[PDB]
Amino acid sequence: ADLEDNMETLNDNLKVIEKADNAAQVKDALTKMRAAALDAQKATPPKLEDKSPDSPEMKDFRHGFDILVGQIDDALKLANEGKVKEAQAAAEQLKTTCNACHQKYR
Amino acid sequence: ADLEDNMETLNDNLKVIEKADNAAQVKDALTKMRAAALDAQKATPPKLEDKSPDSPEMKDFRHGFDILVGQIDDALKLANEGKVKEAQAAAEQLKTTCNACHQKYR
Ligand code: HEC
Ligand code: HEC
Ligand SMILES: [Zn+2]
Ligand SMILES: [Zn+2]
Ligand SMILES: [Zn+2]
Ligand SMILES: [Zn+2]
Ligand SMILES: [Zn+2]
Ligand SMILES: [Zn+2]
Ligand SMILES: [Zn+2]
Repeated sequence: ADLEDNMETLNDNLKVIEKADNAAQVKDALTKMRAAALDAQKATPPKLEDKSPDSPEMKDFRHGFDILVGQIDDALKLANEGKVKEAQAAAEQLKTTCNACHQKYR
Repeated sequence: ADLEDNMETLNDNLKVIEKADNAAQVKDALTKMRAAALDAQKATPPKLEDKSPDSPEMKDFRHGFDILVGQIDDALKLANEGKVKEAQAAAEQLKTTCNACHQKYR
């Protein structure tokens, strides 16, 4: 689940509690709210994306995608020309980049 | 989409390109890979989670959930005693915390 999912879980269960019939129901809803709150707590909300400094490691991580996008663009130009086979070969070269990042950060 | 979703989109579309029928298909796959790469780029990968400082803003953001969990726990104790009505009233007080965070970070 992502932050958005967790908020949906919070909102849904709050409404359940408002319409709740008995203690068991309220307990069940509150328990799920607690877990969702703690999962949401670990996320970076969209409004604070790009507002924090990146570590050297985080900078290198993000740089891997700049490499990948450059290679995707190379393949994309071939696809737009209609060179199916050469676009498929260019895609295969992406795997080098995929693997390099994984080895460091997965 | 979170990082894990984006990687699934990358992996799926890479395989599509390998088995692709035509130029339009390869183009569609590559376009989605480019967007997924750029969406993934904004994430913090799990291996670098506990390795980065939180900004003052990020610290305050996370603190909001500690407040919420404390209030959920207050309501939960009432639910476990069987005080349905008082547990429902305690849940309503959560909304103050919900709203405060939203006003700052949503
Ligand atoms: C500490 C911060 C914080 C608290 C506490 C919090 N929220 Fe949110 N909530 C957010 C942020 C940030 C967003 C925007 C997320 C986004 O843009 O993807 C959000 C979005 C939402 C949304 C929009 C729809 C969705 O699925 O994302 C709803 C509904 C929501 N919150 C409900 C609640 C409810 C109900 C509570 C309390 C029981 C609550 N929130 C408590 C930070 C918080
Ligand atoms: C610059 C970094 C980086 C690049 C580039 C990258 N990956 Fe990943 N990939 C990751 C990380 C980090 C994870 C771990 C995700 C997690 O735990 O949330 C991951 C996870 C995955 C997974 C595991 C399943 C999933 O959905 O998370 C697959 C499959 C995957 N990547 C495929 C690819 C493919 C295919 C490419 C190239 C087209 C690629 N990756 C490029 C960093 C990268
Ligand atoms: Zn999660
Ligand atoms: Zn996920
Ligand atoms: Zn989801
Ligand atoms: Zn969702
Ligand atoms: Zn996304
Ligand atoms: Zn998803
Ligand atoms: Zn998935």
